[PDB]
Amino acid sequence: QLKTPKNVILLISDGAGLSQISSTFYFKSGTPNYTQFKNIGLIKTSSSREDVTDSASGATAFSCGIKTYNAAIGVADDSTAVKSIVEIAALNNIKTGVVATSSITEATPASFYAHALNRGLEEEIAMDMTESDLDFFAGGGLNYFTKRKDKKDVLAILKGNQFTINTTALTDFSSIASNRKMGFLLADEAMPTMEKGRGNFLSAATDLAIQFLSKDNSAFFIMSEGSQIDWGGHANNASYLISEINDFDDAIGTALAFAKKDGNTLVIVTSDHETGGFTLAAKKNKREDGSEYSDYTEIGPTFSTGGHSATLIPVFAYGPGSEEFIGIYENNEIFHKILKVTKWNQ
Amino acid sequence: QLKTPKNVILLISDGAGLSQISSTFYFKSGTPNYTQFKNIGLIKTSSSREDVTDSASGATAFSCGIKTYNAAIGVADDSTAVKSIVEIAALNNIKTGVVATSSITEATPASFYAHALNRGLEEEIAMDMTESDLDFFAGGGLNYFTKRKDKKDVLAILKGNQFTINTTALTDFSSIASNRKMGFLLADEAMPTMEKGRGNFLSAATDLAIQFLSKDNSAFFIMSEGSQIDWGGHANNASYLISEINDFDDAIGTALAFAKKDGNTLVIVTSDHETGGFTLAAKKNKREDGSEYSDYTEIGPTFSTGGHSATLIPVFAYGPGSEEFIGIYENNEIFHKILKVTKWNQ
Ligand SMILES: [Mg+2]
Ligand SMILES: [Mg+2]
Ligand SMILES: [Mg+2]
Ligand SMILES: [Mg+2]
Ligand SMILES: [Zn+2]
Ligand SMILES: [Zn+2]
Ligand SMILES: [Zn+2]
Ligand SMILES: [Zn+2]
Repeated sequence: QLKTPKNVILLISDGAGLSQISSTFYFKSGTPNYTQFKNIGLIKTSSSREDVTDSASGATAFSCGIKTYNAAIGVADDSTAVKSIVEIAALNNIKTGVVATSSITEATPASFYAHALNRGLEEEIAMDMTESDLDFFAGGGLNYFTKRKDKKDVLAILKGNQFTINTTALTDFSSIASNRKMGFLLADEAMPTMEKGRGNFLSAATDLAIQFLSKDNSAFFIMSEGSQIDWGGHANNASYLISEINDFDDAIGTALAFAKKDGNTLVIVTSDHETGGFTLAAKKNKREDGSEYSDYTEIGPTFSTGGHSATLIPVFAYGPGSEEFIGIYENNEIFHKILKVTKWNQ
Repeated sequence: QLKTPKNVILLISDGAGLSQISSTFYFKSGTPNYTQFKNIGLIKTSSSREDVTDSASGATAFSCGIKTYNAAIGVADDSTAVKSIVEIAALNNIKTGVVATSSITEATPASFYAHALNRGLEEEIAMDMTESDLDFFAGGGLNYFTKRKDKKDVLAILKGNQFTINTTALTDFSSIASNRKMGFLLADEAMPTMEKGRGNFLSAATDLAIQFLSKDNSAFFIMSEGSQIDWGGHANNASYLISEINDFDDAIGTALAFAKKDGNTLVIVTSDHETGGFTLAAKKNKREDGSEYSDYTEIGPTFSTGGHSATLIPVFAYGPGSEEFIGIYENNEIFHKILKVTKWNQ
């Protein structure tokens, strides 16, 4: 008989397989926050139609608990809308928040608040934000609200729905405490990469979300995404991938610091799939003309594809109910397990 | 208390990272035996001197509980001999066995019965067999016992040590049940590959070991190795790798079927490290103009290196004490955790 968590924080590292996670044990200063986890599981990520998943179907597995087609956003294999964990949270009086380092309309965040036939429908997804039950969000994507092809002003619709919107910077908690709902759109498209000076946006915004959503003793659900780990993978760019996931691990530390002190919070860390076939290979040394040989003393990261892969993905869980997440299961069971441990009305 | 295993079976898949494990979920008929595990942990595999380990230091970490230099067999970083789990087991009146699909003198099994400064000293390692307390072994490597530089007949010496030796085939248990010690040397060098018709030697030999060592109600320790998964990795040969790890997963099923019925047996499955950067990438198609694009509906396994990599490696544990093996830790803690749960003393 497991404990029942009041709050849940789901952290998603997009495109991080176990090799990507492992990089933090060789390329980060200090010990990775990954090490705080005891309860570990594995998820199989295939979609309803494809052995190799995309971010949309992979994230909809988590948010809605079904296998669906690549590119689907909160819809079933037949394109019908399906009830999400955010919509369940709202109906159980749970405050909800979403954070990402991509545009907020990108596939991962979108899967938690919208329902669309295709991830490419980003202006539609932005409009869906206005009819969602989200109480908090932070990410990029200002363009999809204020520079649309349909020239509509969705910002104004957002505010007309009780959202306080900031497009300048993240503020402290006291700045927004009196607000009913809070949205941060801090970039036209994607937030800056770590290498271009994003700094600790992800941890800070996650921390902000926790404070805001736990106002007045309220239970909360947060999804925070380290979005750009995936983009380093596609680019086969090791320093990009590594800096992005180091930042993600920082965010884990933030969620865990709150959970350990709160004692009523379940923290789940996982990924939607792996990308690039990132590998912590031996550093390649030279010499005159044997030319190229392997030196096992050090690591020289390599890649084998420009796209995703179907490896199983690690799941990490800490807090009340975390035991439910061990063993091996389908990605969509994440949803059903969250629902199980929280005991929320379906 | 909960709980003390009487017996331990350690199954080592040489060179299998999570991606290699994952192939069993796409390329094997039926559900992988991997799915039987609930308790899962992760190990860091770096040696005492190298970020990227080899099979010798990697296995010595398991067998002797210390970090050591690449190529070391049952010796510490300063090259001094250290007590292995097989020796400790003997001291505690525990029967012992080693099974491998490579030569029985190869790095992995050797680290469990021999002590040598370098893994390449295989004729010395075969001779070390004569001074170990091993009760049972099965594998290849007949050459290292009978066609040696020193022209000695090591089988003669073993037979003096109460070994019965079979160089013809795996037999029924009734053929060996009255032997005091049993050794199978079923190939001159490595056992045949699955593709060349090795069949279920690995499962069969493990079953034989269990039945033989649990004679007279004795407790036992067994290490069985899926030795050739690694060679598949080095060769960047996908069918070779996958067929070898599917065989390994059959061995898992064999061990678990016994353990579940026995109720007093701890089964640990892990790997020494990953090799080849094996990746379950999307199938690559060619458009007669630009050629390469991805088809996410199917998998096309790819590789990115010819050597090992430093990814964290999954640990699976079932049975009494299995909870001790979760979380993230150094590879050499495998030794200490086994001792802790078995209460095998020094
Ligand atoms: Mg994403
Ligand atoms: Mg770079
Ligand atoms: Mg080996
Ligand atoms: Mg082949
Ligand atoms: Zn993704
Ligand atoms: Zn991607
Ligand atoms: Zn190895
Ligand atoms: Zn190797």
